Amino acid sequence: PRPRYREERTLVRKLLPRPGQSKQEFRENVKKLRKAFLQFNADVSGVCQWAIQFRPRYGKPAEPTETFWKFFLEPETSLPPNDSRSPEFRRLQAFEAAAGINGAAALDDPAFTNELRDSILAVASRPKTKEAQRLFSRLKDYQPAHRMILAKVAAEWIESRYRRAHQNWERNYEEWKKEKQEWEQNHPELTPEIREAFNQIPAARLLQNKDNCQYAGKNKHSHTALCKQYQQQLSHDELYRKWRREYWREPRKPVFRYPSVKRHSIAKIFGENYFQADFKNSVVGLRLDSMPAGQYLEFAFAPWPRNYRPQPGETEISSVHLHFVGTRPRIGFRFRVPHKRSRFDCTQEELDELRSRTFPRKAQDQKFLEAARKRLLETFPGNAEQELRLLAVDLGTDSARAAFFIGKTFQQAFPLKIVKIEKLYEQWPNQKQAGDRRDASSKQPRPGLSRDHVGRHLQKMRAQASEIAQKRQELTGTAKKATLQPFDLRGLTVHTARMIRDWARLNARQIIQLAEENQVDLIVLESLRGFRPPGYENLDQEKKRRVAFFAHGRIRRKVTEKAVERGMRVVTVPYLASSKVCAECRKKQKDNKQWEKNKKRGLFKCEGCGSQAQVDENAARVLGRVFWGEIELPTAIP
RNA sequence: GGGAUGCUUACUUAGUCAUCUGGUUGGCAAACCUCCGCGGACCUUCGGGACCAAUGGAGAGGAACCCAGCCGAGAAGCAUCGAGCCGGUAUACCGGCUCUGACACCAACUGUGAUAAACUACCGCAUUAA
RNA sequence: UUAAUGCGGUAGUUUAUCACAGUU
Ligand SMILES: [Zn+2]
Repeated sequence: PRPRYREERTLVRKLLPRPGQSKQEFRENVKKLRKAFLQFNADVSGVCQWAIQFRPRYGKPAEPTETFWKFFLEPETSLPPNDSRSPEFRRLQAFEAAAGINGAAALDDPAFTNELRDSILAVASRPKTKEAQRLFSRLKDYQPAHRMILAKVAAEWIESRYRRAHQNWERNYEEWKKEKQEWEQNHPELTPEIREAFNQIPAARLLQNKDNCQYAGKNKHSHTALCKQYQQQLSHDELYRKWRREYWREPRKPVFRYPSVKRHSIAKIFGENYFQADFKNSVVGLRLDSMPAGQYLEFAFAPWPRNYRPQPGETEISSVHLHFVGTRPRIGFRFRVPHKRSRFDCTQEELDELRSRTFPRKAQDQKFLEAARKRLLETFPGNAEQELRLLAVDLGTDSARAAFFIGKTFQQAFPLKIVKIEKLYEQWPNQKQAGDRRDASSKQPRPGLSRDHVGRHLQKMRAQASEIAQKRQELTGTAKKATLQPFDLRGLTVHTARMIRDWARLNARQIIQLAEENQVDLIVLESLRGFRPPGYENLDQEKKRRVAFFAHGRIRRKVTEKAVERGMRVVTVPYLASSKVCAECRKKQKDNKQWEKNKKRGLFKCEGCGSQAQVDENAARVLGRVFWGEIELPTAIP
């Protein structure tokens, strides 16, 4: 439903000092950005301080100021579709009129309804937070264009974080009310009122509570507070079994959070007449709001990528999205890009709705498959049973192949060059030996993005981070007051943070060109959690090193954006085995160990069918058959 | 890597990899930072939890942070020798072309809810000395 | 009660995990 699949794939680059301006004035120019950058973030933070009190109450009579909150956050549904200036323009005047920053008081607009006109007046007859009072006077010193940007981004901060969450909580609280009210009469066997008694007096807690204090030995040897409560309840497990599941706790009500430089400083939108771009000489016209006439300050940057698919000349920039990571002011060039039409009558958004709200629970996983499988069939122009080209991404460790399926027939499976060396290979050069459930040992740093290589940078930070933590406690710390701060190390972290993030891009890109020679209609994905990452085994007491994961969840979102761009379609199915299941037969191998030994070499052996293919072929051919009715989810969770 | 090499620098060395964020020295300016709060501000197990915050005050370490410097690395404005391709000239000369690793150049940022794992902090039990 | 640990629980500090939704 939402237009999530827009004209994105924005280009961003790092800010570079011009070779011939200065070495200190360049820092003075960044500090010129900094003094304003901190100001706007402080300005928007104070705006939402005075607006959060306009929220709906949901259990109290509707205040006359509630309907202004609805309009100011969601004007598009409350306004006629023929708005003259802008939907954000209407919220600006309403916000201005509600506050004291309206010098003309122009709330008498034809597009403003009666429910909105009186609400704005009722809002002004309320005291402010004494923080916006000095802010509102300060906001009067900006150009209306600045207040145009400032007000609209201030609302968007409140829109999704609070209002949608608060309204979702209303549905959640109604759902919890309906659940708890029915549960009072539907579970009267041992909890008509005793469920409240247990409240007066959590895997470990559940085991101890559902016991007669006999489990306290397990809690102590292998959580004794819950065992004592269970023992006191008897003076037991019969009532604890239902009291815990009652979900007596109040639903998490929306606690508003405020804009900050540390965690989320919004990319300031340098819209029309506020940005410039030059890539023949990579210098950007970065202008602050302080200049009234639009004095674009010239700062060098990294030129346009040579092998980036949409060239600079085919597209026009719309606004610079600049932020502040560390100290370097990175910018973002938002533009448009032409997508490609898909060979279906449906869209990915329809499939998203099915997984999100129609089939959210893990127990409702199988019903999703048949619902999703038949959803595509009528939308297929030709015959999906004979023409639906399919590749199944597996995302292996050393090798990865996508099985090519059209009409349930397997043609061939070929791998990707997803490994980082000075020259790209197909696998890491490891041929030492093979073993079993006896032992394992290997100590050699593979040069690239390997599991051993990513852990190498982690060890170096241990020397630095421990010294930082130790010395910080000596200069002023002189021991439970604090542990450490996020700013101790950023340089090596972002190098490693982008390192894995670029590794995901390597998988993201390689599959895209892998699926372009064959017009693959549908691609399926898995959902794996992980068992044990061997990267960290000795490091401890840090906040800078566990960024060397594989980012399985992020990879699904690169391909989602690229698929609609190239007219491709991707889908994610719940966690089946997909690796302990044979491609041909539905044997459901339960050894779980001899597969892993074969997985090291990239091949496998089947217990039931005897196929001697590769695991990549095995995983991909299964996932392809999961789309068909031949293979389904094991549904062996209970 | 397929050429090697040098001159020039308010350049980069904070896309990754290529044994590799190369190592190292200072910091007056300045930034960073540590304690604070004119104040709010949501929820609350009413104990507290989390965040914003003055065109705001300080103070300090150069452990970090950030500013700056040194060596080297790599990018280029240009130059030297050599080869490939090619023609006019004659068996040779002249001239142009590419001459320099791979990858990716952010679907990105962000919040909330869970999983296993990690140390700090504190308590207690089982096992070790008085 | 002082010293060498292990295992639980709790919070300080995480990260990814899975899921959803915004600026774009
Ligand atoms: Zn089988």
